[PDB]
Amino acid sequence: KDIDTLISNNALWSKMLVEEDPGFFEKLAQAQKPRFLWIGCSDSRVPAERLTGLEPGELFVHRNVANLVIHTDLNCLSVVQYAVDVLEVEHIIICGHSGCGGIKAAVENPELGLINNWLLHIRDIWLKHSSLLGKMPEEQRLDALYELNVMEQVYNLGHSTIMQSAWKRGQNVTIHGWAYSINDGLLRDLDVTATNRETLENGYHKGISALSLKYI
Amino acid sequence: DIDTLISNNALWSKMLVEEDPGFFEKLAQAQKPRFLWIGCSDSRVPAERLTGLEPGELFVHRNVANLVIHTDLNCLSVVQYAVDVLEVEHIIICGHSGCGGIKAAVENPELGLINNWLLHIRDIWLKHSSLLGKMPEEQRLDALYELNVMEQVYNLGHSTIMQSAWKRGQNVTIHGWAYSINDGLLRDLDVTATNRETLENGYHKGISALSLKYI
Amino acid sequence: KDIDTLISNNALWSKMLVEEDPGFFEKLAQAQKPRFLWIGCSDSRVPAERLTGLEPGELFVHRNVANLVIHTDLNCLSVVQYAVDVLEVEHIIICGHSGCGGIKAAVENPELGLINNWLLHIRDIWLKHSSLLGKMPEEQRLDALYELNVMEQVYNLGHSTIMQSAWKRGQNVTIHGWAYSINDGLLRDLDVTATNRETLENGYHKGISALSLKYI
Amino acid sequence: DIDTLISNNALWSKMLVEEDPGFFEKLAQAQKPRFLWIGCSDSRVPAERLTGLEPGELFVHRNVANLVIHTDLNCLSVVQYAVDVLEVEHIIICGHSGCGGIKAAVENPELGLINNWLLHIRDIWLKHSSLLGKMPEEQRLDALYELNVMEQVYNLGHSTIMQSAWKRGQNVTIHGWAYSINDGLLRDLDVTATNRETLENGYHKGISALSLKYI
Ligand SMILES: [Zn+2]
Ligand SMILES: [Zn+2]
Ligand SMILES: [Zn+2]
Ligand SMILES: [Zn+2]
Repeated sequence: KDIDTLISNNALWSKMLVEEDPGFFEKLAQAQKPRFLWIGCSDSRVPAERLTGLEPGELFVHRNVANLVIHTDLNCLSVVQYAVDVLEVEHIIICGHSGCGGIKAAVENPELGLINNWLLHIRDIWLKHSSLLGKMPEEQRLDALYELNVMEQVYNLGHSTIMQSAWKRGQNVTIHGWAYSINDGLLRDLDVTATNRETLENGYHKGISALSLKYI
Repeated sequence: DIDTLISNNALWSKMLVEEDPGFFEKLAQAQKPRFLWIGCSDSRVPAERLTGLEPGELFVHRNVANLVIHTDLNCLSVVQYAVDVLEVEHIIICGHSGCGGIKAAVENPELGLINNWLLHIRDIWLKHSSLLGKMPEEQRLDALYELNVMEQVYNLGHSTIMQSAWKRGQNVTIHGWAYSINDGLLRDLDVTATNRETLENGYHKGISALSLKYI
Repeated sequence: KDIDTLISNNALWSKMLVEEDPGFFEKLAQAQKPRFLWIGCSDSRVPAERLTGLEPGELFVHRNVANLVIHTDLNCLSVVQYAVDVLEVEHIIICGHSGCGGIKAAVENPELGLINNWLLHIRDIWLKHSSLLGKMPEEQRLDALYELNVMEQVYNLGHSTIMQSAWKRGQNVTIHGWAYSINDGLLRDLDVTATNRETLENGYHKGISALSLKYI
Repeated sequence: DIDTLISNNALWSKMLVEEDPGFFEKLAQAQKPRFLWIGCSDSRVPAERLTGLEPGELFVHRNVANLVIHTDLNCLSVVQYAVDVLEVEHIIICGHSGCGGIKAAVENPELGLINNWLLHIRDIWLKHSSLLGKMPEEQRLDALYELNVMEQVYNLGHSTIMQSAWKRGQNVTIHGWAYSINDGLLRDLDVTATNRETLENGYHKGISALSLKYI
């Protein structure tokens, strides 16, 4: 597949869409603001729209390597603040996936260059959960790590000034930590769902405990 | 609601597992993406539907108004991994009409934290003030989102990642595309670059072509 | 000079200070919050305390390569937000200096590595003022660039959400753009001094015009 | 006021120009710094007075609570320029008692933007919760600022810049120091590292020594 094919594919896709339903492009402008923010991995193994059946227009999306919410990453924080304060999304979903190159590189630590600094935030998670990871078979640790990573990023998201303020003011925002295996594309709820500070803390410990009981 | 998403996913997964189990086997079999797509978080039309590309062919970054800020380590980490590790052959920066970030940069409401990110668009707006003044006021927001794409391509080409890749003769082409939400038709802004010569010549070619389109 | 000498110097400096004036360390804790934020270069050719005669405790300091205030640099923005909203500094001084390695590297563009990305923000200034720079002798351009850089960083600082909010709420905060030549250590006011949005804009154009008239 | 600073500077400059004009000539003559100092924006005692180092010997970075965040490109750019370009021989991370950033991380007032930066200290606080629980509550803030320094040294050693410099055999020593504002005496936290072995062994040595000091 070359660039000339993409431009041609696009021309055909739009022409077939305009002739069958000319209203499709009209409606989208009229369609309400997105209700969901999706924070996922740049790998985008299965697009969020196909995973969830959500329409374009219902989702606002951020993608970065290994779907991180770093405390001081102004790129992700700016997407989150615009989504929560301006679009007033009702749900934020952080979704991780199995076979993630970023997760694998964080553990294997090849000398990849610049990206290694970003991946040190995953190495932090690997260290935080070293006791839990040591209780389970070595061949399961990478799978547990991508799920632990999601739960930690939800925990970071909930602790951000954006979410603390939104929740303290009683805004309706639910944050979710989901994951899927590439072997089935089935979304699994990691049970860290939070609607306020209480459910953020309770949900975080509930999700870690459930993962611990699943692998040990 | 959230139960509907889980319901849609369950039925979608079971349907694919039953009709073509090889689909997920083919997914598990690693075939590196050849394209990096840098687009807007608005994601008005997903990149896969716009281009007809299969998900395994794309590596994606999305941020507000599809910026490539010189010092944004989130985007730079995606670009460095894509170029040096995945060895993508193409990087496409795609902008779109009716972008909330572009509109907020011009209108300047007091939105909060996001206003700092949007000051990088205000920088571009000031840069092209003379060009924008030569066209009707009602056309300026449309010109601005296209000018924004071209400036982000220019930043991408100037990054250490792209300068190093081109100096070592790696095959990487960077593109600046845009689409109107009125038709979803991709338009090449003609800033396409494969090296330092085409980066500079392409940038001025794209600005001149936009100027001739609107003036 | 080795590390063992620094530890020994420190032991002697403190002992001579404690025996002569034991109250020195007591007073500092009691001393009021700093009234000034100094944003300067990591080169720190002449320390801010010696340049201004300010005491330790009167200054809150940030230093980075070429004294930048990037719109999206959360390190500098976090220092500024804490200084303005928490310490309630009355003055913010951005100070540049001649013979700055970062400024020179931005123009000469050696392949230095990671730092080149940070320096592209200086290359942006060089491009913005290309017409002005082209009107003056080539040997003067690097000197004009470090002063233009200061004025642009003041302009960025004033446009940040932190300063816009502080000023809109009537908080007393003055921002200054200063520079000194290493040949005399004399602070020069670049005349971009701003106490509100009006003086930010008027001051910026006043400083650029004055620099233009100085070099052309 | 501001006029006093300009007045102090004028008299200081004229005084040096008259008494020793060679001072500024020696300043203009480039002699690269051998030390990078990463300290807190509080700058309670300037690094030059604490150590007796001359300004030309130091390259300085200051941020709230002297952090080395894995993905902070401001600090990473200072470190990369210092290590690869200036080829500093020593990097000193210095923390201090009574740090406003450390106190705010624990007390968690709703300060605004800065709270996000401080979550990196809250990460460290949680990491050492068991150790902190073994000492009196009134000692915990003092232990925390020292633990913070050691963790930032650990981050610095793990950065691509330091891993690359040590792998190529460059002579760079990283230090974790702290001083109490009660005496200004520099204390070596004993996490000193020159390579990957001493980084790991030094980190555990420093934590164990702090544990034995407070428990
Ligand atoms: Zn991934
Ligand atoms: Zn957009
Ligand atoms: Zn400098
Ligand atoms: Zn401090």
